[PDB]
Amino acid sequence: DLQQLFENNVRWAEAIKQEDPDFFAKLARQQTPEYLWIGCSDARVPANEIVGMLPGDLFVHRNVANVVLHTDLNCLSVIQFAVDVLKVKHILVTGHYGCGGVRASLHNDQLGLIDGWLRSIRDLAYEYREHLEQLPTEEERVDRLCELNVIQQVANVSHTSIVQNAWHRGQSLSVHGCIYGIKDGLWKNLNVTVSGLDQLPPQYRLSPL
Amino acid sequence: DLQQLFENNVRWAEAIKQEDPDFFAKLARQQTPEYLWIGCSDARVPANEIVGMLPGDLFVHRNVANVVLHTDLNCLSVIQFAVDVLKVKHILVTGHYGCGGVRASLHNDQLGLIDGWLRSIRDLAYEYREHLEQLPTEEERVDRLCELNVIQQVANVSHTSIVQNAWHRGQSLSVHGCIYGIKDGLWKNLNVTVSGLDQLPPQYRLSPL
Ligand SMILES: [Zn+2]
Ligand SMILES: [Zn+2]
Repeated sequence: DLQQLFENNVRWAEAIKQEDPDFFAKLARQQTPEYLWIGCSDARVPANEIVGMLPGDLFVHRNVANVVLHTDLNCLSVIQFAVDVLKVKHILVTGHYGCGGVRASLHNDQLGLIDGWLRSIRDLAYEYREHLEQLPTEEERVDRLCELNVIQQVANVSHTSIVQNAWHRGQSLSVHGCIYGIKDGLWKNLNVTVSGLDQLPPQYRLSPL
Repeated sequence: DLQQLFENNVRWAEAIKQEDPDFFAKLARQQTPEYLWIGCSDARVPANEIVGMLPGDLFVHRNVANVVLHTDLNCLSVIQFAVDVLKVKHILVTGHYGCGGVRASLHNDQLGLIDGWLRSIRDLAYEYREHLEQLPTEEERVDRLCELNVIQQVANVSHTSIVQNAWHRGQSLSVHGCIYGIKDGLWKNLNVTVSGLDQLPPQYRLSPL
C-alpha cells in the first residue's frame, strides 16, 4: 500500500503550512544549503533527521557504503554542483557502523554489479589486513573498516580537482569525516577534517589551472 | 559552526530514546525497508520527511536530477542491493519541479563535470523540443522536462537486468514515478508505474538467464 506515503505527505505538508504558511513558498525561491551530505543509502541513516536539519539545509548524495570514486560522474556531479554552484561550506562524509556494503567487501560472496562498486573498500581491507586480522570478531572488523572507509572517502573528496580548485580560488570549504551509530542514534566526528591544500600530500596536489 | 548539527543529533537521539528506549537497538538488528527512493540531491527534497517515513523504512539514492544510467555502478549498486538483497517491493523514482539539473540541461552554460551527467536530460529536451518549444515560459519548460525526466528514469530502472531478473524469478517489484513540488510540499504520482515485464517494449526485454 503506497497510499499511506501519499496520505502521510499531504498530512506533513498541511501541518507545516498551518504552522508557517510560507514555508515551501520561501524555500522554493532559492537553494542555499551550507552542507553537502555524502552518506550511505541505508534506510537507517536519514541525513536531515540525524543532524536535525530542515528541508533546504542539506544537499544530499547517498550511495552504497558512501563510496566516492574519481571516475564516478554521479557522485562527482553532486560534489561539483555542491561546491561550484551552491558553494557549500561543508561536506559531511558520513559512514555508519554495521554497513552492509563494507561487510560485503570483507566477505567473499558475489553480489553481482555491486562487487565492482565495493572494490575500493575491499582494497582498504587488504591494505589494513594486518590491523583488521588482529581484531577478534567479525563485527569489530566490519566496524573498523567502516571508520577506515569514511576516512578514505574524505581523502577522496579532498583530492578532487573540484575541491582543490575551490581552495585555489579562495573558497571556504571543509571536508568532514563522521560515522553514525545505527545502534544508538549518535553521529560521531572522526576528526579527519580537511580544509585546505596544505593538508594534502604532495603526490595528490594539483596546480591551479 | 558544525557543533549545532552535533548538538541537534544528541538532542534527537536522546529524545527518541525517552519515547522508546529500544528504537535504535531494534532498528540496528536488521534492515528491512520496503521502499527504495531514487530522487534528487536537492536540499529541499528530503525523502523520509516528505512521505513521513521513519529510519529503517526507506533505502535512499540521491543524485543530481535523479538520473539513472545503465553504465553507472553507483546508482545500479543501490538499485541492485535494494532489489536483490533487501528485496524492496517498491522503487520510488521522485523528481521535483524547479530542478536545477533539469534547468541546466535546458540552458547552454558549461558547468563542468556535471555537463556529462546531464547529457541524457539534454537528450530528452531535444527529443521533445517541439513539445517544449510550444510552452511560453522557461519555468514551464523546465517543469515539463522534470516530468519527462522522471518518466524516463522510471523506464531506465525498469529496463535494468536487475529489475527484469527480479520479475523473471517472480519477485514482487513495482517502479513508480512521482514528482515533488518544492513550492507546496506535495508529492504527486505521475501514474507511470511499471510492475512487470509485459509492460516493457519488445526491444528492451531481456530473456531470463
Ligand atoms: Zn551502509
Ligand atoms: Zn533537482
